[PDB]
Amino acid sequence: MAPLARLAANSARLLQLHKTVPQWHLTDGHLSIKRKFQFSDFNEAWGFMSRVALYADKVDHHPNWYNVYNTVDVELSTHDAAGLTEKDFALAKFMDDAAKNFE
Amino acid sequence: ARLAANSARLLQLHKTVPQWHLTDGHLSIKRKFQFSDFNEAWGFMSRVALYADKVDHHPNWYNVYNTVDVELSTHDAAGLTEKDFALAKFMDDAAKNFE
Amino acid sequence: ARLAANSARLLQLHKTVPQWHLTDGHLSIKRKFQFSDFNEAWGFMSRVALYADKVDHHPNWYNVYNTVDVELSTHDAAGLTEKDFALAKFMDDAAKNFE
Amino acid sequence: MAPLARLAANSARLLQLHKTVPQWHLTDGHLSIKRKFQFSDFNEAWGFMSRVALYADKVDHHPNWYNVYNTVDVELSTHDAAGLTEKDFALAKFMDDAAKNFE
Ligand code: NA
Ligand code: NA
Repeated sequence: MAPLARLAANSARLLQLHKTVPQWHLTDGHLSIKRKFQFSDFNEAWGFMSRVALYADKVDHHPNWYNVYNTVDVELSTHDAAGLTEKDFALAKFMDDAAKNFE
Repeated sequence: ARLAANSARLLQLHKTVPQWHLTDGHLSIKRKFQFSDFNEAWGFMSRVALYADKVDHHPNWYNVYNTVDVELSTHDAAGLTEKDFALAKFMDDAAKNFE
Repeated sequence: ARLAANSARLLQLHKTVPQWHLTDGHLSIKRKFQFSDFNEAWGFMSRVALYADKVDHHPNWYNVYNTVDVELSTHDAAGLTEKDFALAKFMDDAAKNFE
Repeated sequence: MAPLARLAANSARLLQLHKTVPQWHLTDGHLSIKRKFQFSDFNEAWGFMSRVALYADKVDHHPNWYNVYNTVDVELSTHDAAGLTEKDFALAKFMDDAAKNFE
């Protein structure tokens, strides 16, 4: 009984958004997106995470992320939709753009 | 040095961080921290990040909004060392500011 | 709206953040925060940074190791607004965790 | 009665170090170095500061820095030397490298 509508698996809109974040992987049923970010060291990873934290609390949409030294393993979904929404893709895009500074 | 499962030093160190739990084989210690919101959780993580890079010993941590699920072990030791317990203690002290 | 010097609303808001001082012309409010070390100071600043970008209202702050010298004013108002006092209050509450 | 030796003004070594951080300005008497960093917004500035904070506490050498939204105005010196030391230039270099990710 999720109160929000999720993007349907394979919907034209979901695919349109996924095109903007091509390094992310759609999970089974298209209920989330995943990306594992890799950096040189923790100092870089933390600089990346710090920007994402500011964005996440601004838009009130937070990553499920696992950091181990120089890697940040991320899964995004909207709990209140039981699946993906526009907000997940917007967060993924911000994260992609923040990570680009390190490549 | 790697701390052997149930070793005197391991058991002694564990008493200093009693809210942590030993995992199978005593290969790591775990604690899940809970805060009021992400803002608090991030303030906590920020202090830990500074400490971690200072001592060059890093947590395996999973953050979801107001929770931080932490597992500590020494990567090149294939188990626990003094550094894990020192990190746990710092984390405990950092979290106490939010109680 | 810009709060006029000595205005009823300004004086009322100032009572909520009594450790801050009004500057000349009541153009800004100031407080210098002191912590035990940089690690604490940074934990404090980190929470404030999240809040600042959330509400889109930012401190003028000077950090030297364990001290954070802060002046708040609303850049496009040429004086103080409600947002400055709201930011001051958040900062006060964040600092209290280190007392 | 500073317990540490400072780099003398115009010393060959001071100049050798300054060459590595050319966007920094030597102040009067060569007692400090200054640089004002500019970013697109606070989110970027914070990502920059976050990396520098980690470095600073690792080496126990901290910037005197003033942040206003997207700008970070920095002055570096070693109090215990009453002037510049190798540590100031090392910090400046780290900061330069962290800022380069945003240009
Ligand atoms: Na979520
Ligand atoms: Na200094």
